[PDB]
Amino acid sequence: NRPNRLIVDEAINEDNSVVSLSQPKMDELQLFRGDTVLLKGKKRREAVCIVLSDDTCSDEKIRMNRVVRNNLRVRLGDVISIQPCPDVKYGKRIHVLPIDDTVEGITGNLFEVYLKPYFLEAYRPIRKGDIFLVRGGMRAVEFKVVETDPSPYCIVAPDTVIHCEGEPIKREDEEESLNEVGYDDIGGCRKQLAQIKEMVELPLRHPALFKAIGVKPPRGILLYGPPGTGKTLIARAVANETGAFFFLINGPEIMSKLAGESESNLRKAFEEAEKNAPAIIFIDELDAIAPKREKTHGEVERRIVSQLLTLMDGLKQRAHVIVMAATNRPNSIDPALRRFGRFDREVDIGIPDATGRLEILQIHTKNMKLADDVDLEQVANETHGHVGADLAALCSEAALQAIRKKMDLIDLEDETIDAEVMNSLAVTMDDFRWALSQSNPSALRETVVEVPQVTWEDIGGLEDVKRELQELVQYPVEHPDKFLKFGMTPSKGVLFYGPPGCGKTLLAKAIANECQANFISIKGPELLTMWFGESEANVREIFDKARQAAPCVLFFDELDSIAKARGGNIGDGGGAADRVINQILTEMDGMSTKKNVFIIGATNRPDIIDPAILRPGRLDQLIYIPLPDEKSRVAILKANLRKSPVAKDVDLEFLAKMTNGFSGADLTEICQRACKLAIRESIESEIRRERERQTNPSAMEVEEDDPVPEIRRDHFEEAMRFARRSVSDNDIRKYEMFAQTLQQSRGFGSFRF
Amino acid sequence: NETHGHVGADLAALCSEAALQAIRKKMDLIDLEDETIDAEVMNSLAVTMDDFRWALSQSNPSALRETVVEVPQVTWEDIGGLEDVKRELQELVQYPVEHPDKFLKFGMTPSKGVLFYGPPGCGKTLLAKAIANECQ
Repeated sequence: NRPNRLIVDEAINEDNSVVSLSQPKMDELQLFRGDTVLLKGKKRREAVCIVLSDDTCSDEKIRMNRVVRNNLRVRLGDVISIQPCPDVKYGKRIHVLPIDDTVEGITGNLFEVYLKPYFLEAYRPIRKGDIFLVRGGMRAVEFKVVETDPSPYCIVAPDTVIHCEGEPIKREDEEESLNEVGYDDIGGCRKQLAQIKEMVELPLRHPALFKAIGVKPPRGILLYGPPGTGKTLIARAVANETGAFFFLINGPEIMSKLAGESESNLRKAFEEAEKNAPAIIFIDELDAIAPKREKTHGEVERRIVSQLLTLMDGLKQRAHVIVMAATNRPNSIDPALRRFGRFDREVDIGIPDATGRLEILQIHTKNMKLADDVDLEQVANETHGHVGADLAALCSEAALQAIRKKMDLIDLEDETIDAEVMNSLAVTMDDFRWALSQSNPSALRETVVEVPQVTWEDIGGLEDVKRELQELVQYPVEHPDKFLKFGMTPSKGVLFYGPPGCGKTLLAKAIANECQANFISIKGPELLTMWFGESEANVREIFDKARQAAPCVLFFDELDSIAKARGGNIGDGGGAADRVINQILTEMDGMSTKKNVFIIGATNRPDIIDPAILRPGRLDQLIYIPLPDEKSRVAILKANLRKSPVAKDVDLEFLAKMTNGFSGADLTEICQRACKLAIRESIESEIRRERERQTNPSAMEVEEDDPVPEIRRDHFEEAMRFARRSVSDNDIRKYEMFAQTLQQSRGFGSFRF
Repeated sequence: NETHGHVGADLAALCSEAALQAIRKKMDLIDLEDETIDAEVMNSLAVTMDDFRWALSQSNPSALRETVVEVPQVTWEDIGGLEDVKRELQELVQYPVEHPDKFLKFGMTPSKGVLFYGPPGCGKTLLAKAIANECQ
């Protein structure tokens, strides 16, 4: 975004040999094909190379050394104010760094031969930190000094042979240095983190501007409180991106086996960092002395807090450094730092977003090539339930799945490193899908576990209800903007009814199984702490975990059997249940995002319903009490048979006719009874055949040893005769109560104007 | 196959207990043997399915060991009548041993349990104890 920023594309060579400086580049700047150019490179990449001006072949935009820029992590398009670097002059005997990786492949004293070829007419870019084509001893002898403050290259007489370092530099250190934590990994918080970084940088890059503002510059910046995503990543990326001696703090450093040694040491470290330079204060474990010793009885902790405040306050507190408020929990933190001056500044908070997660997912994927035909960004957007910071774990899972696939498809095969196994982990969404099936959000995983179930499509009935639930899930997922465009908001919650849990719990389980996003179920048992004053705390913690779990589906047990706040009595369970209902309504009301809101509860007793929950905002969709209709009974029977070996001798039409509105659980029980009868018959036949002779062909066909491989119509009739009904006059009364609740909340008439 | 209740370190402790029971029997079946400790006799002791079964009956799962404490239970032979009920209980027990086959054939899960709505106060604890003794 600067005039000194031409459009630097990759040069015709990955080195600086075929650079194409534009005619405008060669004109506005003294950009010769063979002139030393002090260009700009990222992560402190001092470029003093001689980039060619191949505007004759094509007077296109700037062409930059691809390999050199990649090794120097340079920005192809940055404002490379490429000026002459004749001022930087090298010494006659400088500490030239002979790399062991450079000699790892070079034959003999090829270092001396290359130096002779490099001392005069080096025929390569004159810089440091980039990828320069250096050939010697039939190998890449990049035995160059990492950098020299004056003239990183030979800017002295060609015969000024710098005294090469005796030790050979191993490739492991070079790899570790190259894999630095750049500001690229600092994405996502491109608003808050960007603002904080700009505040820090302007103070460092234009402190005169801050002084000339007339107002004093900010004395510091307290960092955002990250919710466990790992703020060390941001801190390390900033410290690498920053030229300040960021004194790293540590919780262990706060421990002193002596008297006041930790506080004195911390003060000494702060003083040393300040006197050192306009350094930084990498305040790690920022949530250690959190409460400002308000309720804390620890005098040593109190003394530490006092020393910390004295460092953060008092005379000359505003040094040329600032600390990072990497808060694990801001509620633990106390106001003794929350003031701009009580700490570096007023701190922000950090949290993950799924839309930006694809960008974070993009970075994680770009870290290591692992797929070609995989729409990884598309799937990652399709998987918005990802925990965000767990995107690294998800990538590791995809890598592990691909590694298992390849390493099982072959032997160890270390020598025959397959190109598919060498270049990437996969080339398609096979590994990604394996991970996604395997992967799940770690926070909820530690919070809760689950049992498997069949899909919502794998179960039948309530097609309108299932379609409505799916549409409700998809609407925010698919076109939340359309609802914003409609100028309306999504619905909060639903209520489920029917028979007395005749698969209603099963229906909820199947819906959760088919659920695209996260779905947390609840049971009434995890409610009350024996120690009083904590059960309501447990409810609050559960609600907070749910809120942090957004977008997730909030499922629970039958609320009529869980919390009958206006269903049990006006007076609740010793105030504990009252506070639980108050939090739930406060979960149902107040002011919150509620990205994915759901409500699962069976009409065990419609009178056990709490009216506060019954209202909208607490429950939108009503618990429609269905029963197995004759057609519905036939559908349920067909669905149950679908997973079973049924026989044509059994007539589902006669089964439905005999059903006369029997429970689906009753049908399942009848199926189980018939299966048990058939299994007993088969076992008895096998035993009889075995006992027929000491040498007899016992049960030559087990499915034929069963009355049929499929079920026996005789067994079905026997089970039916051994079965009872499910419709009750008490069930009639419960249905009547539900119908009274409905018709009471039902207005007679079409209401069409 | 019988030891379907205990597992892991419980199974290892059960094996140690079976060895201890067999050794105690053999040493009791012999004298102190402090003068001629026949290593052939010790090897022949080995382990008896009798000794192993005696320990296994003596043994129990560690979780139940802190949970329940059984009392004597008469066998289903001592149980009188309820022939259909006994058959149903036996079928339920056998369901554990071959239910893989049943699920493979039909694909139907078994029932959990039955409410023994017996005669009022006729004594169902007798039935429960008989089942527990017959329980595997």
